[PDB]
Amino acid sequence: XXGXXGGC
Repeated sequence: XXGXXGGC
């Protein structure tokens, strides 16, 4: 997941 493919 990771915030929608890049986020945090």
